[PDB]
Amino acid sequence: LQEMKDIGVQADANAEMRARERRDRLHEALSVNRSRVNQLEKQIAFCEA
Repeated sequence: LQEMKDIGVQADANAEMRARERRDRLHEALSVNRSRVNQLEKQIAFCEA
C-alpha cells in the first residue's frame, strides 16, 4: 500500500477503462491525420511536377 501511495496514481477501474479508450482513439486519430497530411503533400508534389 505504501508503494501504491508512492506511485501516486488514482488509476480507478472506470478511470482506467475510460482513459485507455480516449488515449487510444487519440492515437488512431493522430495516425490518420498524419496519413492525410502525407496524402495532401504528395498531391501538391504531383502538382508541382
